Amino acid sequence: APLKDVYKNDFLIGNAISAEDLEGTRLELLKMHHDVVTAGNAMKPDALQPTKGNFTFTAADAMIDKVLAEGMKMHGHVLVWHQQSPAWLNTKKDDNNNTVPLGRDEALDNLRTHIQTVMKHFGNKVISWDVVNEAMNDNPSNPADYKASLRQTPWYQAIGSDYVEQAFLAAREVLDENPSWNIKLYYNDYNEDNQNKATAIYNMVKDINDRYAAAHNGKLLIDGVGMQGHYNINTNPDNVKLSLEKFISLGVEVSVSELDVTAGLAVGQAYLYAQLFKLYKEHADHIARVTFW
Ligand SMILES: [Cl-]
Ligand SMILES: [Mg+2]
Ligand SMILES: [Mg+2]
Repeated sequence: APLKDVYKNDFLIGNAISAEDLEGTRLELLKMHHDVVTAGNAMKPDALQPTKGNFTFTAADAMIDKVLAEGMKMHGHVLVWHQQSPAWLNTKKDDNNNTVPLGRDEALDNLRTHIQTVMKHFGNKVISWDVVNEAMNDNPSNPADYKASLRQTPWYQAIGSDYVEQAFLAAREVLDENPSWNIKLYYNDYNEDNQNKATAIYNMVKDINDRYAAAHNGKLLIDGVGMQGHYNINTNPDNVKLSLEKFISLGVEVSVSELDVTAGLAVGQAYLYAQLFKLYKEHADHIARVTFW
């Protein structure tokens, strides 16, 4: 029995792939088991805009056209990240070879231009975008203050703590101009079963959604939270439940975006995969997708 068939009414079953998937023997297993795919590398910022104004969509287009041709859906990953993201977006070299943040006006223009050009280029070919990935520190000591809990990445240093909201606003504008496109906008993070981090993420989303909702008659700016699901055989499943119930109470949908269970035994994986799938089935009304990496 394919996972895809077992969870048909519950959630999409997904996989992360590359170009060499999609060929011959790998292609038939892909389709048999999965409804949705995410490109592992091909839609990241370094692959789509490697120098200023120079968008390179050929390889990504080829991949997405083939996935669509094959009857599967595509999840877009990722518009904004501090890894695999070219320096010119948010920094420059000063006179003495030191890399320094660009000003807020210039970096905000770059941020908005990258989000919007990418989202418009793919249009309705994706079912969802991870607009922002991994913006929160690990184990933040003060999750009551989400802005103080943000990782101080290059976007943060150029724009400040409101770059997350601005990124989602840039993406939301694209969807408002193109209401025929059915696309959910996600915020994505890992170690979501750390209760301080889940709390900081929940407070960030709630503050950003609330202010938006109050100005736009209850519409969400952030549609989804993605739990990456980089778990290990010692991952406590009650922690994953607390976090999931916490994200559900924001009225967002939830997805599991990069599920894998590594060592701290095959048996220990099975223990945890069953506890997780049990928990998902229980909350399937709120979970859109579960994707393995
Ligand atoms: Cl290319
Ligand atoms: Mg569901
Ligand atoms: Mg490309």
